[PDB]
Amino acid sequence: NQALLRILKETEFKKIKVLGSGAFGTVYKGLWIPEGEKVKIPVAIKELREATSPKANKEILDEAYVMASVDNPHVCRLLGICLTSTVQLIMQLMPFGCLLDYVREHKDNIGSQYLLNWCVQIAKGMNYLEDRRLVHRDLAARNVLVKTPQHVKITDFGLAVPIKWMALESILHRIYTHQSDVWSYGVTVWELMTFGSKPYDGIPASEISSILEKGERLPQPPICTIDVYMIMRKCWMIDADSRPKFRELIIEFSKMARDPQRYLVIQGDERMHLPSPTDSNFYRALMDEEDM
Ligand SMILES: CN1CCC(c2ccc(-c3ccc4ncn([C@@H](C(=O)Nc5nccs5)c5ccccc5)c(=O)c4c3F)cc2)CC1
Ligand SMILES: Nc1ncnc2c1ncn2[C@@H]1O[C@H](COP(=O)(O)OP(=O)(O)NP(=O)(O)O)[C@@H](O)[C@H]1O
Ligand SMILES: [Mg+2]
Repeated sequence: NQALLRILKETEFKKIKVLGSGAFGTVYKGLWIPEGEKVKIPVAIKELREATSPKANKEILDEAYVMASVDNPHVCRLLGICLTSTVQLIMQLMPFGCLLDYVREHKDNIGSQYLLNWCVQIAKGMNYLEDRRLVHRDLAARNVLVKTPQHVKITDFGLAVPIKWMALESILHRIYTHQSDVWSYGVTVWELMTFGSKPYDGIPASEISSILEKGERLPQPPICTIDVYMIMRKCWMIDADSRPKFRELIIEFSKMARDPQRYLVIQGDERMHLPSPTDSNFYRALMDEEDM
């Protein structure tokens, strides 16, 4: 259990390049230098923005042991931690980056088979987190990492502000449940189907709470048939108990992924690279050897 989180010494890893930043910290590409070795192993390091006292460090550690204990092909795992004045967290480095950047940079080359499978895989990861009594609380395309173009994994979940991803009851009452996570999942699917559009673009965050109670929702993505948009809309129902369950969303997107051209309308979809077996084996042997 506690063997799943490696406590690292400052002297055995090095930050080498900034990857990006978010609400809680800054992510670096870094290098692990095993003691007694000459090799340098790439890692991703998140340094927390606010220095902490050893008293808050107990809380951070308590949670780190949980994030190091997840084991599902579609959920990322915490690997290590270094408790400096500002805490540094270590996980596997995903050279392809997050799914949001991936769909933005490939807006004109992503076919429906990929999009629907990503939706399946994200739902699978969220379903595993629910089975483990874990609520994500910040699900968005930016917190889905691309291991290979064929394999995405959820990151940066937790235990107990992105207003535009949050369920209405989260905005108003600080209520976060698995059903509010289903709301955020709906927005994430919308980001993918719009190839990374900003949700409610230009609407001030102060006024999102109002327009949701008045019944507006994110618009139907241009490539979406009504069958797909109906799923997104059910995720944004005000009564949290009416939203689909992750178990149901897996089944639904798996059905659609068996005939992706019936449910997503993409120009050039017939010419788009579909995940070939030869390409799948190659990718897995170089970057992705886990069971899946
Ligand atoms: C009340 N006060 C104010 C601030 C409080 C606070 C409490 C807890 C934590 C905390 C603890 C453990 C964590 N464990 C992992 N992670 C993810 C992660 O490291 N991401 C990465 N990206 C790249 C490299 S590492 C991650 C990675 C993989 C799967 C899930 C989650 C965390 O963010 C994480 C975490 F923020 C931070 C701050 C403490 C005191
Ligand atoms: N393990 C990783 N490998 C590669 N890139 C990563 C990894 N983890 C995070 N990133 C990237 O690091 C950048 C910042 O991530 P992070 O600091 O978690 O913020 P965010 O998730 O983008 N925003 P926020 O939700 O507010 O925290 C993004 O470009 C991520 O895609
Ligand atoms: Mg993140």
